[PDB]
Amino acid sequence: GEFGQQSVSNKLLAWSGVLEWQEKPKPASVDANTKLTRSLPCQVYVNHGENLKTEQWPQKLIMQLIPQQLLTTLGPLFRNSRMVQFHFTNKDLESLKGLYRIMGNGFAGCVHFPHTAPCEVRVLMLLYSSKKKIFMGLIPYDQSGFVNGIRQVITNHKQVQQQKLE
Repeated sequence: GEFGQQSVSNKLLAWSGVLEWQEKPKPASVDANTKLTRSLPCQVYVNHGENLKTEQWPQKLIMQLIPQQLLTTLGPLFRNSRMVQFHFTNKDLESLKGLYRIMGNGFAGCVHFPHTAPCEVRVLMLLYSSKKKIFMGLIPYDQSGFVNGIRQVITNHKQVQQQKLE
């Protein structure tokens, strides 16, 4: 009965991109209305045996840091998702540590594939591994459902709908 081994052992580089995001308004400029845009180049690994259709994947993605439990609240729709491992390189040290700071604070990140080529994958979710101290992203198998679902959630938050918040 030999079947059921997760082929995450041998990791294949299938794509590399950079996440560009809004940094926290830390004293450096006007701060208030200034979008400090920092970015970390990531190399993304997949599992062996399969392949990822990364010819639909750009090398710059807009990543939005959002509360981890907000994702937990969305949950079931992305129960089955493929784990893509995001290995970052040293570029913005402030932002690297602050990304580490922010995820550790209780964050995940919305990886948005620009509305120009949202071919299959339109939004992807970044999370932090507490054990591997690296970042991992998940490609939900309900891609459009994730996007609309997360958008309604973000709208629910910004419109001020008092629905689940400690």
